[PDB]
Amino acid sequence: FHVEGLIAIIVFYLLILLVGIWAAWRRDIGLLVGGFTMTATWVGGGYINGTAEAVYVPGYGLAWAQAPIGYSLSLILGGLFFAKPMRSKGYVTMLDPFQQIYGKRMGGLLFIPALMGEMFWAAAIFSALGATISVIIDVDMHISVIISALIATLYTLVGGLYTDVVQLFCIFVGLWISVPFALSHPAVADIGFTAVHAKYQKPWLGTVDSSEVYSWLDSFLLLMLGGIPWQAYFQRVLSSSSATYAQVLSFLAAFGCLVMAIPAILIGAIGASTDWNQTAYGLPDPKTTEEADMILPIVLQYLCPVYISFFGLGAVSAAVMSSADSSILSASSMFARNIYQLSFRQNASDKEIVWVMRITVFVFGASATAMALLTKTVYGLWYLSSDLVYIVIFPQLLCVLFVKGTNTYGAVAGYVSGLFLRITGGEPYLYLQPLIFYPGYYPDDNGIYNQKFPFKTLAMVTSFLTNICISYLAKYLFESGTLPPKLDVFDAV
Ligand SMILES: *[C@@H]1O[C@H](CO)[C@@H](O[C@@H]2O[C@H](CO)[C@@H](O[C@@H]3O[C@H](CO)[C@@H](O)[C@H](O)[C@@H]3O)[C@H](O)[C@H]2NC(C)=O)[C@H](O)[C@H]1NC(C)=O
Ligand SMILES: C[N+](C)(C)CCO
Repeated sequence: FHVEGLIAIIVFYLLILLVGIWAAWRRDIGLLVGGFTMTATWVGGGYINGTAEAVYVPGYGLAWAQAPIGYSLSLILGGLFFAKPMRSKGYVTMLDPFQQIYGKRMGGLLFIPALMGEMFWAAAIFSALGATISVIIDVDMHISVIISALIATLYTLVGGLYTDVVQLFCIFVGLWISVPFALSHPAVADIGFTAVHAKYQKPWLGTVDSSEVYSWLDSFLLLMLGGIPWQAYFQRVLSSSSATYAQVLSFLAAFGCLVMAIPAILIGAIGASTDWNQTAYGLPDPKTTEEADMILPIVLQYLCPVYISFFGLGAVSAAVMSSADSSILSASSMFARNIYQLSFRQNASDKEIVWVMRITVFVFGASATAMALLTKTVYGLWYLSSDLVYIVIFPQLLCVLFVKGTNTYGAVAGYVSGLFLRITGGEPYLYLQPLIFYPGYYPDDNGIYNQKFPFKTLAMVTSFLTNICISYLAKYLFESGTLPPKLDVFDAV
């Protein structure tokens, strides 16, 4: 087990690194490579393992696999709406507009939650990589994720002293070659039948009841409008040369990620349609055994022959471990540059960049490892990433950019209001019992209250209206008498 798995992973990762450095070593297609790399930024660890877990779990089903359909629509909306009002004014990055208007220091306050979201995303990628490595070499869960994160961070440290194209071909081959003949054991039932009638378990095409349609709408408008303000997307859009180039790139990336989500949904459907008693996985199912994150690696390993399995599985592991470096490097470099050019100053010649980036990558590897080492989900961390980005970035990025009005006062007021209406609202994925108990609450199996009434969307709306109202009242009273203009720290007058 151990030796063959290590051989496969080492061989395939060495090959992909050689191919990448060779392509870097030395027309009518240019958009397609850009589309592939931009959809390579989203895919990797997030979709495949995450959406496999979302489909497989009895209770979620496909109807609650909110992410893969959420983020393609996120790209479409972001391109079609924000692609135009991002060129004429002139924006180096998405961090620049916040520092341009809200004095400059408030950018760090606004990008501590985006940093937290990217921490969550890195934790999801690390958990996916740990799951795949643990399945392929059969050593353990907690050790595997720590080792994988250590390798990823060490590779980040010296990896800077085109790859993304080969990375997606690795995923596309690895999955689509392993499930034209995977649903062929005497165990796997008809993928069409277990969608609507339930052989081994409750149907993988999950059902949403009329009582909790509001939760669906909220948790789907969350993903749609929280996948847009991410740093990687706006870093790729602004470097695009032509105006319509950004729109075309976003549309092709959305189509690519929709096509890429197909091989992973069927994997979850197979996993939910098997008979985990005639295979080699023993009597317990991966549902009454908290290993629902490994559904995709388990179906790839056990429901495929020896030679077909490890090719695709090693390809998937290599692709996700490749994406880990991009995640960590962005999450460290953006923080270092923005906030240590924000706070006072630091000598950027030979000290600031080197040691602050080094300490940042070390601490972020440690934090992502600790964050993904305890939460036994791979979809939950990803969802919470998009969640917090939605709550406390999208309203302010929408009011600063789309039309007009946002002062600094409204920024802090909306920040406080949104954070309050969430942290008092309740986070079921973590062990955070709510404190307001919005009408329609139903207790969960664990013992953690979750709410049917929407409070993420309510938090977004409250933050936006708080920003607008506070800023316009500031424009009302910028004169004397009512709060004389002497008080001025961050100015709107
Ligand atoms: C998969 O599950 C099936 C049952 O759904 C298992 O098949 C049955 O397993 C039992 C226990 O090993 C075999 O012994 C039988 O036990 C009952 C208990 O009262 C006894 O009354 C019978 O006289 C018999 O001794 C049983 O023969 C077997 N049935 C068949 C048709 O093979 C099976 O072991 C599970 N695992 C697989 C298929 O890998
Ligand atoms: C929505 N995110 C950008 C956080 C991940 C896409 O997989």
